Amino acid sequence: MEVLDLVTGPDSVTEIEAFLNPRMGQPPTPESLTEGGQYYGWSRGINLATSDTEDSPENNTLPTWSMAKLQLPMLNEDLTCDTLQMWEAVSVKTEVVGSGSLLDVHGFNKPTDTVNTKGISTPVEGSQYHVFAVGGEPLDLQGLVTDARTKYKEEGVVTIKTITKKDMVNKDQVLNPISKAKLDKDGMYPVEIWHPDPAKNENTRYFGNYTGGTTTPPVLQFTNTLTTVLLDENGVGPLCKGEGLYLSCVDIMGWRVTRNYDVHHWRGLPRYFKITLRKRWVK
Amino acid sequence: GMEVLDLVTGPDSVTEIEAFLNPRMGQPPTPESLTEGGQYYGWSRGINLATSDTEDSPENNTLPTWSMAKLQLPMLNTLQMWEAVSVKTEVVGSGSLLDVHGFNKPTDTVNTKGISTPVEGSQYHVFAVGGEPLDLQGLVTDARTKYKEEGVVTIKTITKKDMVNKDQVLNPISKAKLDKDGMYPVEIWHPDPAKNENTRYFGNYTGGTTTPPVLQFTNTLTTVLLDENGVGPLCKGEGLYLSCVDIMGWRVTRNYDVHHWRGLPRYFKITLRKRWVK
Amino acid sequence: GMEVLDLVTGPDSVTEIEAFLNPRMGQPPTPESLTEGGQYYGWSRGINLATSDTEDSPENNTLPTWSMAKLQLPMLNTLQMWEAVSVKTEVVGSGSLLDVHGFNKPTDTVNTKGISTPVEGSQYHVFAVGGEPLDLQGLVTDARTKYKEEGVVTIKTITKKDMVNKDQVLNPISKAKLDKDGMYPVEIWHPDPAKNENTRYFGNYTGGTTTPPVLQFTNTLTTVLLDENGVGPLCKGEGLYLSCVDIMGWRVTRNYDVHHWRGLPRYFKITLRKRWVK
Amino acid sequence: GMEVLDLVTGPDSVTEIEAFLNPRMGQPPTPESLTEGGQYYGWSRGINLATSDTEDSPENNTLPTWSMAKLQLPMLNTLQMWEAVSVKTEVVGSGSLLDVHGFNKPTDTVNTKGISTPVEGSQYHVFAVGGEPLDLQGLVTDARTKYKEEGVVTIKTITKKDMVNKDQVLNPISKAKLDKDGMYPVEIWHPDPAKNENTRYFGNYTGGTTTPPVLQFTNTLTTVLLDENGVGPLCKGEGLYLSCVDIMGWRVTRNYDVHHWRGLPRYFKITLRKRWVK
Amino acid sequence: MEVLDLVTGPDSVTEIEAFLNPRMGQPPTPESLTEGGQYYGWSRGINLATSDTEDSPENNTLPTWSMAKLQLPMLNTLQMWEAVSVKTEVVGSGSLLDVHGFNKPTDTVNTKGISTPVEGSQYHVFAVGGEPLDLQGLVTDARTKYKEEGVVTIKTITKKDMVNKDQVLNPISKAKLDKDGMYPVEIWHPDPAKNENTRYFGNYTGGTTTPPVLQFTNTLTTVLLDENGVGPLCKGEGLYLSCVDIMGWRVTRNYDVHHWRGLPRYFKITLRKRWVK
Ligand SMILES: CC(=O)N[C@@H]1[C@@H](O[C@@H]2O[C@H](CO)[C@H](O)[C@H](O[C@]3(C(=O)O)C[C@H](O)[C@@H](NC(C)=O)[C@H]([C@H](O)[C@H](O)CO)O3)[C@H]2O)[C@H](O)[C@@H](CO)O[C@H]1O
Ligand SMILES: CC(=O)N[C@@H]1[C@@H](O[C@@H]2O[C@H](CO)[C@H](O)[C@H](O[C@]3(C(=O)O)C[C@H](O)[C@@H](NC(C)=O)[C@H]([C@H](O)[C@H](O)CO)O3)[C@H]2O)[C@H](O)[C@@H](CO)O[C@H]1O
Ligand SMILES: CC(=O)N[C@@H]1[C@@H](O[C@@H]2O[C@H](CO)[C@H](O)[C@H](O[C@]3(C(=O)O)C[C@H](O)[C@@H](NC(C)=O)[C@H]([C@H](O)[C@H](O)CO)O3)[C@H]2O)[C@H](O)[C@@H](CO)O[C@H]1O
Ligand SMILES: CC(=O)N[C@H]1[C@H]([C@H](O)[C@H](O)CO)O[C@@](O[C@@H]2[C@@H](O)[C@H](O)O[C@H](CO)[C@@H]2O)(C(=O)O)C[C@@H]1O
Ligand SMILES: CC(=O)N[C@H]1[C@H]([C@H](O)[C@H](O)CO)O[C@@](O[C@@H]2[C@@H](O)[C@H](O)O[C@H](CO)[C@@H]2O)(C(=O)O)C[C@@H]1O
Repeated sequence: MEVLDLVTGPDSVTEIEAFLNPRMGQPPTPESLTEGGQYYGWSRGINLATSDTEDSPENNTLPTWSMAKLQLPMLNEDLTCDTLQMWEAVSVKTEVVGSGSLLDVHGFNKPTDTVNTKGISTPVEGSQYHVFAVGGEPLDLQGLVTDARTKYKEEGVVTIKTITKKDMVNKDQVLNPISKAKLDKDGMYPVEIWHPDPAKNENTRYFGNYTGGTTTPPVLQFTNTLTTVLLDENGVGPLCKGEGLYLSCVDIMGWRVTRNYDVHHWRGLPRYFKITLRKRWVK
Repeated sequence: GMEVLDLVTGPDSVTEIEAFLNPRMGQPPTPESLTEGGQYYGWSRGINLATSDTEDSPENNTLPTWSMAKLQLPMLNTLQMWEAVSVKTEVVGSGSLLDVHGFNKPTDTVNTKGISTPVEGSQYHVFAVGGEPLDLQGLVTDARTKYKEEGVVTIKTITKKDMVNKDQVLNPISKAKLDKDGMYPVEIWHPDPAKNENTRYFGNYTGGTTTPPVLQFTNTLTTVLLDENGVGPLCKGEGLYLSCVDIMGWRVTRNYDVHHWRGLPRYFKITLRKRWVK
Repeated sequence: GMEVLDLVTGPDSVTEIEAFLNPRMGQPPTPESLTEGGQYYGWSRGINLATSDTEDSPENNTLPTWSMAKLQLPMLNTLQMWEAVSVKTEVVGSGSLLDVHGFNKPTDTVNTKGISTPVEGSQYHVFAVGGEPLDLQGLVTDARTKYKEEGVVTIKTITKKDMVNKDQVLNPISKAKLDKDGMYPVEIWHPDPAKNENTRYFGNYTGGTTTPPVLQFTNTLTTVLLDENGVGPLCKGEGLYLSCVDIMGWRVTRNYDVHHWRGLPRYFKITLRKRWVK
Repeated sequence: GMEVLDLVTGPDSVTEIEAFLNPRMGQPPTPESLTEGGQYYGWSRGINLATSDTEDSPENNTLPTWSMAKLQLPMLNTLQMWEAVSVKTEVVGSGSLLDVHGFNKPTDTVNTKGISTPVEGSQYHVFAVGGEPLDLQGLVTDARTKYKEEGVVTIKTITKKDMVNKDQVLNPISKAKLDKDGMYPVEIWHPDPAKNENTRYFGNYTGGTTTPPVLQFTNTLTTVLLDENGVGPLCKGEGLYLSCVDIMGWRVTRNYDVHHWRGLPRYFKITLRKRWVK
Repeated sequence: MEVLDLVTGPDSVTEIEAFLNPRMGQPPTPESLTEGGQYYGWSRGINLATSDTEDSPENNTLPTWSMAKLQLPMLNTLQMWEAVSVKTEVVGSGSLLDVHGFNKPTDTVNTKGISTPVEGSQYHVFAVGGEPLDLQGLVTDARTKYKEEGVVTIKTITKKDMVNKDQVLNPISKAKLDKDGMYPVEIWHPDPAKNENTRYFGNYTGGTTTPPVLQFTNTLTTVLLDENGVGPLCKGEGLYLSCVDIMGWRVTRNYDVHHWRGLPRYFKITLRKRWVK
């Protein structure tokens, strides 16, 4: 596809906005705060392997990618025309919202004074993972796991086996080019399995960062003044195939730890996107 | 006026205004008495914990809230509006955290020796300048938290209904405006990125329980408030809104590790210019 | 006086001055004897703790204070004034903190072995250059602190009244000028961002109890002192004021974990030019 | 290709090539079986310790080695040479470290509860792109270390003599070239700054035992390979050499705290252009 | 003194490279790996004060400055060599990934885990100049009893015991870095009041278990030109290189004895001829 001039005139530039809620493990329903809804925004209690050969994590303990497909206004009455128009994503203002909520240290988590069961309710700490992507097609994913022996459920999550129809091999602990997918569904692709594929994603921009550890302080910045440029080295942004715009993210802040056997629950926060798009002539 | 035209020139077309906003960590400014509660001013009262998974009832004086002030600008009225161009802002008093001679939990607890443990832990710094109140989006750790009905503005104050599970993520129904000082808890109310077209805000968060506080201060740094089109916040009816919160962490007492939030005041010096509008 | 005109040119229109400011951590320069107290020079004396929630009286020699110097510039005299354009400044001696062979609390307390624990903890670095004394704003951890009435300048020295609860936040009445070396405690007195129009200051704070100290030093870094209008500090009566504090942390003794503050000296090389004024 | 001339223009004068290099932490790619050792691929085998000050014999499968690949470029032949202009490189799979549901040493060892401790500790990230093998300089912690003679390339492999005490600092005799994947230990062999005129390398090291691993990844970052004269690596005989190591830290088992190194693969996309040379 | 135009023509630019090995305490000889050579690149075991008034560190426990004076091509309106830029790198941080030795183990309860890697206080300084690096003395404790022979200390220069002012800035306590492996880094610091003809760059990170951090690349150039566009000028065609690169300590299994670790530093200096008057 040959990229030409920018389209000018009325309605040649648009802005669209969306929020993507986190997918930490507990689904949005049931809504009742006594039936599981109290865990929404969190995972359920992380369950551990029982031996070196028996690692069966429950689906509601595994954070998954958030995604949304936004439909843009149709540009072309006739797709057989020599020159067409496409929506081009120029820039995005993105923000992770709600870090202030982590200042709640008055709850019933493991307390900081364990002798007297006093102090404060230990705040969310530990491993953090923040990735976002904006593209004109689904985010391309590359599988890679800690342990190819992990017995993921066959129903309820998309894993390497879901794609290949075969058990994971040892190569899946490093880069196995066979283990590929596309982020085409919200709350289904575990982030411990599926990574942005650097060998593809020519029409997507992604930005990720990881900080590990168990008690690591979470850090976050937020402003409405920061614009992320989406143009490539040739001045071209993601081009929206069939007017579809794909937003993908995950924003893990760490864990809270309960007073019962140090059970951990992942915490995620929602992410806002405001994308500026312009019309581009293409051949 | 929504259409922004040329900058106004001539006598008194530019103005500077300055203000300090004191922190609102939980203890109110009065009683002033250093025996009857005033000794906690600049701090929260001792943080009280939930008694079970379903019983979390924090006291109002344990919850840091947003600071805000609405400043009146010179009378003006093709109309003119005041436009905020830039701000010099500074959090004052970090040197006071070098007081390690007090009666906090000591660093050597066996012998009651060492130094008085200085302020440490979770830190939160946000400031905003706009031409209308800061737009707020509610999001909480726990939708079951039983906040007081009087003395604080919470999600239930706005919706007239109990919080729902969606309030633990982004629920577009849970919105407010920062229109009162010392009333909106920072654990509930966040800058709304979907609004605030006429406000600039800047925030950062560092968590943990014993994290060293970090702060820089200088009178040489200017924050530009102009947007991508070169236009700053425009002051509706000549009102300028300043908002902030500056939490440095907690001190911990010698009695059951009781934690008190510490906040510090923020200085603002805002430069404004008159703008023609239609 | 107030109107700033062109730069002066010709013979001796530019000058450079250099000075070092030694730290003022609590022990004075005298007595010099290494067995009568002089061995603590560059350090505070042992930090003394409050005996109750209402009895906190730190000794003056345990409180770090601001360093300052007023330097006389060449005589002058429309009128001319000296203008400070830039400064090269450096904190010297961080390599001395690599002495881990002393008699501090050892890293293996089971066998009393390992190394002598190096200086760690809270760090505070501020410097200023101006044409008049640094303007100070008081703010304390605890308005009940019983600072000594002799040998130190505190809020009560200025107001002639006991501190009030507002002194734990921003109280505009509690102001002073840094006009004496080794007299203004850094846990009380902060650069005032509401004044200091003729001074530039730069500060940073890192808290905690065991935080690793960090420092960079080079002779290749120039700090520009010109304001947004291209005008540096103007030296009133040909006096240049240098102010600083550079706290590296504490060392800890083998006797009940007694802490001593450590400070380091700061070098200043200021470039000045003559300015025509009206 | 000593004298560098103009860039070649016209059809097929620019090319891009991509490759991934898998880590070489110690366990080879085969046997593939997940019950015969294949379950350790991407990791080292369990690190074995010295039995005394004079007996340090690490097993080859416990020692991370350099990854490398030689890529063949399009045939070319005033001659032409391929010139590497820039590279986009990324370390893939940091999200996999969010698996804390396995059978590692648990976070609560008192009750054997909590989560499976994630990978932590020392991290080492180096990559290089050149027109010939990466030049290596030997330097070790301990010249007395008894490395295996077969299966690894060590200083003794090169010199045919035991290591000397100078091998613990810079000994210019101890040099090699990175000409084989999975053979040169990263604890022995470092990029040689005195050579590598036709290679660019970029390395960083973070030590410690429980240090949190940190990684950024994006497809938007380009690394320029051009030198100060605007010339990138020139590919001798149309061969492009890629080299790397990406150690994330260790996992720790529930059996005597046995540590296993973890490595991650690195992606490279190199842009190359034809250059006239004489 | 008066700096004129750059010199043009054949051989008007030159490049010199050198490596400076660390001077952590154990000298290069004896070379034998059973007679002390096994500590080369390290200090010997740090020895502690026995009282508040008795602190006597052994010379081989004290890291000292590395330095080299390099001879430049003969020259002689006169000409001088001018140092324009330097590429510098600390080599061997990968060696700190050896956690298979006999250090204090990470699991001390069972004596298992890994051999604890080098951690703690780190100090990285380098300098390039046309004369010896000017040094300013400043110590933790003016009562420290350094050896009179084998190290250059404040007493070596002044001929008198240290005074309390030596714990802060005492202008009397000055020296020049004119010898390799002799000037303790805990005593001697770059003097910001001198060094008009040298550029130096230093950083310090303290603590006892702090993770060491290091970056290395052959793509980074440090400019040596001052604010007027003039680099260090080499007096008598001598170029001075100075450095120290301390990575932390290793800790043994015997009473937590600490040994400092240093790494070597590479320098590649670009110089040009300058007309001077
Ligand atoms: C209810 C029960 O026992 N269910 C069994 C399953 O165990 C549950 O598995 C999930 C993961 O799928 C979690 O680990 C559960 O732990 C929690 C949870 O619900 O998330 C952790 C919470 O911190 C805890 N809440 C409180 C307030 O203590 C919560 C409660 O204890 C229970 O929800 C109350 O009933 O538990 C864990 O319970 C198990 O996966 C399944 C398969 O064998 O068998 C179920 O019976
Ligand atoms: C005085 C009292 O017991 N009041 C009861 C309430 O308890 C108080 O609740 C507040 C929060 O609203 C704080 O947790 C109080 O703790 C402190 C405080 O006043 O902030 C913590 C201080 O560190 C402590 N100071 C010292 C020097 O010890 C202080 C004192 O102990 C008391 O203030 C002295 O009276 O307490 C806490 O006391 C409780 O919320 C209420 C139940 O509805 O009942 C009140 O009677
Ligand atoms: C000498 C004495 O006991 N004086 C009493 C005062 O106590 C002193 O107060 C100062 C603060 O003003 C310090 O805390 C002193 O602690 C030190 C010191 O001199 O700094 C701490 C040193 O680490 C310690 N040095 C050694 C090597 O042990 C030092 C020595 O113990 C003494 O200096 C030797 O005499 O002490 C502290 O001693 C006190 O303020 C006053 C009121 O009660 O009464 C004084 O008599
Ligand atoms: C699941 C488990 O315990 N895995 C161990 C593994 C097994 O104990 C063993 O392979 C079963 O036969 O042992 C590991 O440690 C190795 C030693 O057993 C071997 O002697 O030497 C190896 C180094 O060459 C290594 O130290 C292993 O196989 O890697 C450690 C592992 O956690
Ligand atoms: C392998 C080992 O234990 N190495 C020790 C070493 C030996 O104990 C000793 O050299 C063999 O006799 O001792 C070291 O400690 C030294 C002291 O023994 C010596 O008295 O003084 C030295 C300082 O000048 C040093 O402290 C050593 O030789 O460095 C420590 C080493 O780990």
